[PDB]
Amino acid sequence: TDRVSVGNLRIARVLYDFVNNEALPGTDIDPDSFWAGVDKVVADLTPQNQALLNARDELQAQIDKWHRRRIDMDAYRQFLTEIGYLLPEPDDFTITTSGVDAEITTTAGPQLVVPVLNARFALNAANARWGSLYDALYGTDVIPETDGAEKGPTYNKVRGDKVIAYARKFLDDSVPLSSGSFGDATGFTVQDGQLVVALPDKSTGLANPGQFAGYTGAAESPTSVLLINHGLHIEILIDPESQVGTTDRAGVKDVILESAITTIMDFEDSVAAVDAADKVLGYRNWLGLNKGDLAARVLNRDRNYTAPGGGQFTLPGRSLMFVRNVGHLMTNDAIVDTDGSEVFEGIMDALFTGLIAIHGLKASNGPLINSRTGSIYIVKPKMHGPAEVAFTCELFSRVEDVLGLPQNTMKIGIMDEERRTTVNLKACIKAAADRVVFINTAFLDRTGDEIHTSMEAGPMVRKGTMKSQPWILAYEDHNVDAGLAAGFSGRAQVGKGMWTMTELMADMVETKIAQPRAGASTAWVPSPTAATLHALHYHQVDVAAVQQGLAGKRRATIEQLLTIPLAKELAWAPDEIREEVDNNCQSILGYVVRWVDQGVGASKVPDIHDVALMEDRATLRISSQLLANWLRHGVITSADVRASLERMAPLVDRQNVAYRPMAPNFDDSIAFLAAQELILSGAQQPNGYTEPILHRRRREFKARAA
Ligand SMILES: [Mg+2]
Repeated sequence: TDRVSVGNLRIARVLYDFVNNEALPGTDIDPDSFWAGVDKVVADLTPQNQALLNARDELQAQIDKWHRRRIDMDAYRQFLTEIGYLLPEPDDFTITTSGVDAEITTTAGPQLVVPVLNARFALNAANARWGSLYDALYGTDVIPETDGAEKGPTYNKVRGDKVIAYARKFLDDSVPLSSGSFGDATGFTVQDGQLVVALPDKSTGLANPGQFAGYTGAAESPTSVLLINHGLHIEILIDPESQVGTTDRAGVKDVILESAITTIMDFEDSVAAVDAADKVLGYRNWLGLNKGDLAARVLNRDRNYTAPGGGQFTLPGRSLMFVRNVGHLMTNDAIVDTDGSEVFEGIMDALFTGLIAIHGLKASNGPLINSRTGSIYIVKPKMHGPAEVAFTCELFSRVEDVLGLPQNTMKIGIMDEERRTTVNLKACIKAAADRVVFINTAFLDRTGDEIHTSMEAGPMVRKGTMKSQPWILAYEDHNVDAGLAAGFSGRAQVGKGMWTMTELMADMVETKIAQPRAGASTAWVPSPTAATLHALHYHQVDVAAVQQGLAGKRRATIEQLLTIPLAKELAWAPDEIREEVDNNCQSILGYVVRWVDQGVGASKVPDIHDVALMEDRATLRISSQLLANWLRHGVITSADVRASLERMAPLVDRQNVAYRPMAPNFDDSIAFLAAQELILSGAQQPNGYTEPILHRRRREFKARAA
């Protein structure tokens, strides 16, 4: 086969050629020595990688036999202390993570997550640190299409004015005047290096004049006004010549907000990458972002302003980018050993995306720049416990050697999405104490893990109910305490999950405020538009101060984290039960087809209620596991799931385009088969992970196109 041989490794040609002719030029790193690091690191670190995975299965099997007899909560706690699932909590400590960008240490705002494989969205996500508030309010349902405000083909003046009014109220709410509002405003000036606003009768200044930050144009009549609030910036574009500002009282054309302050470029649950050719598309895009020459169009440059002091300064016009690698589980045949075994895709992701990130700290090569303090930011998903965190640090050290970068350059975003990590979260941070820039609650995976771990105990509650169970409410608060009790304020981000309802922007703006009220300096949005709307929340809420007043407090006991979410012993009705089955089969079929048939890892799949859900691979983990739990405890038969899948499939076909229908040949469509395997084999998948079945089935389709 077409694999370059280097030591004990057979490296697929497209990978070797890409690492050699694209990623290595500009790193000051010698090719034969790089590849030697790859061989050496893989040889030394593979065993421990393997041992950790075996360790998970040990615990998961021990926990199964326990639930097959034993309904106590204090012997269950003691039992997990025996098997080394629950480890002692260390003495309180402070993190020591140096060389971190201001976007992570102090600034608090929304955080975008994007499939790196999609060169188009990754482009937008990087340019989404700035976004029109007008566009955002106008397009979505934030301003109700209620009274002549309906979106049409031509511009709606009724809807446009309502948008303006809304932005007017936000300006009053964030950067208040000394007397009056921005609604009565008529013009802007910066006299004496101070912002003064014209009113119809008088002229007021800024009640808090420090919130004035700059401007562009003439000082006595600018082309723009720059404001700050809660770290985030605000731009009032002044142009009475544009078709908005002509009918506008102050000439305001638009309001621009600092939206996606950071973006996570994603190699894991939002992308489909099952072979060596796939990983290179991802790497080639990640490369583009780091040189700053990726195009479809280009990436944005810095934004120049004029200080109130008189000088001229600059602001980053791109979102500080993370990259998220895959977890420890999977292996990818982008590299095989001499015996043919697939090499761990985690280790490859650390090496390659690590290597590629070198361009991010430098201008030609490539013209544009990412980090300013010299840091690489890797999100690690799906870790189970302190030792799996330690291993990843050691890997970063080993990878750092190979690339010849100072130790602790590769910072680590820790993700709380596995039950064993949650209950040992202080230990985990401690293992990453010199690297960690990020913790985060990922309910979707966390719920996936929660179901599978206690799946021998009994029938589990519906997935709609899971978001308000005491384990998850504990979990959320528990995550913030540990980060804050570790010194996270002014040092690292404390973050929370993602808004999936991509078109319910009204609900989001109404609901998502709870997360920075819970003291989190970052929360996950699906779109550049959702980032802009979600910026509003950080202006309204002083997250720095919320963080402060939570300090020291212990809101979540270990008794409340092990509260398993069973149901109250046969308390449903056949109509409900089949509603849950049909609904879970809906979110599974809808997602798998795009994933298997087209290799798409994240898409708005209309649910059973026609609600556009931005579903990624984690949502597949909840639905499949839940159904598997209801299978295992006799809530439904195997014929139900089958009758349901057959029932829900042609409706999925009706929600979809060079597209390949599942119905009516359910046994000839690889998508359908993959679907019901995730359910029927679901209880047997490790920690409920969907990847194995998802990958073989995607490769078995690539292959079916000879
Ligand atoms: Mg997850």
